[PDB]
Amino acid sequence: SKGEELFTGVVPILVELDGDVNGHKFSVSGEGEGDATYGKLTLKFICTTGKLPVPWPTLVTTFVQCFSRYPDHMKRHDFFKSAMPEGYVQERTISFKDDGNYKTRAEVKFEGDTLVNRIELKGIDFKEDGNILGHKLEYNYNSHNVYITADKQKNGIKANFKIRHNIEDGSVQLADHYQQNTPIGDGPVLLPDNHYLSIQSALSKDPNEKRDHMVLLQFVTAAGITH
Ligand SMILES: [Mg+2]
Ligand SMILES: [Mg+2]
Repeated sequence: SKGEELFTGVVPILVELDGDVNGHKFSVSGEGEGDATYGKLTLKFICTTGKLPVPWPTLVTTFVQCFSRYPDHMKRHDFFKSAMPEGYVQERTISFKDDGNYKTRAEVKFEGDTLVNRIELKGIDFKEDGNILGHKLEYNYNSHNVYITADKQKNGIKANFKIRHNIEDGSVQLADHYQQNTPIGDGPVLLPDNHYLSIQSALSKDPNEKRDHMVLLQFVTAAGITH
């Protein structure tokens, strides 16, 4: 299909986020590339307003599931690529257990040959010395499954999954994710059977980078449907 073909090679990615968490306003710009043939993403994010007022790991899911590797036998379930190039809206509520929540609204679409993720993020109800505003989360990331289901009335998909952020004391900060995606354009989109995405993520630092930043290497594979 038209959308699938846009992802057979390496695609440059841009990410732009504006955020307000408990009145702390910040912006992040990211760049990298995705190779959906291998489910592979490489991204570097820079906080352009100074120090990021929340922990970098809490923004990983917000900062392009069109780069998931869908096995050939699962291609009819790939909503994300099917919406391209016009793209999709991706909305989430991320609920940090016993703490605040993020509400995010993003548009993921091509600008020319570049896949862009533009995000507005609003965070409220955070505790001043909770794990988020208190920067008590380790700089690392766990592997997760994301269960995707069709959202037919929206001509899109939804998902609900749990992200676990490691706390510096050895505990875990749960971040419940609820997600809804809607296509922007008028092309035919794929409405999938229930399936999951399996995600692994590695966070690192650029040793030569003095701005506040995050380097992310991620692999995403669709699964849950046998051939
Ligand atoms: Mg810039
Ligand atoms: Mg631990």
